[PDB]
Amino acid sequence: MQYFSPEQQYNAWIVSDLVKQIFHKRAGCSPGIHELAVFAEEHFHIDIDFVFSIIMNIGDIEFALTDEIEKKLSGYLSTLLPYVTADMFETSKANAHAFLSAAYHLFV
Amino acid sequence: MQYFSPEQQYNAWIVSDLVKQIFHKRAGCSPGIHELAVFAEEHFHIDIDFVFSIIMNIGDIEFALTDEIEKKLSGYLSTLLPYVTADMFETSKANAHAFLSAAYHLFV
Repeated sequence: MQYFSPEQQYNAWIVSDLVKQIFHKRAGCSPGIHELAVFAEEHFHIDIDFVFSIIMNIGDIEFALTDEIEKKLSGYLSTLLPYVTADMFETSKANAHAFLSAAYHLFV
Repeated sequence: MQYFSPEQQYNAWIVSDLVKQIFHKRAGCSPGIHELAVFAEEHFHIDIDFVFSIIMNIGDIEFALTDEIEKKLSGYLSTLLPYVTADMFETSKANAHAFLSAAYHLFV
């Protein structure tokens, strides 16, 4: 069981929420755990496996460092930001802190 | 975003860990987020989607109550317990508390 800081869980959670809201905007309702997963891979080449592992701490990963586990999550951010508005962003940030209960730093 | 108590996240996390360790016993290494998922459905008729939602709080569910969200998770427990030993159990219990940092009550 590898250790992942709350700030790491935070950024990882945003990714999931950005891509989610992007789903619930395109579709009318809201995603499915497995659904949203395929949606983040085929549409944004995002690796949900990696992302969920960081959150739940379940499962291991290869590039398990810090500088890496960052440029990777941030890479996803930059990829989604363009398609999300201000509200969507703030909404996911709120939900993240709500899930982690302190302010955290967003990767890049 | 539905609310799920830590005690709910706890039991939900055990399920994932029991089925996981059962995987890393059968296979030599350790699961994959998506892998372990199929493994819990085909081998134990366990609904990982439901379980993960409770943990990460991501995604919604239908039978979102308490008495229900219990007899369901507990149903999974009883299903896995038979195949797990004492160490495996204690190991998952420890990892759970480690992920939630208090002692919690295990469903049935």
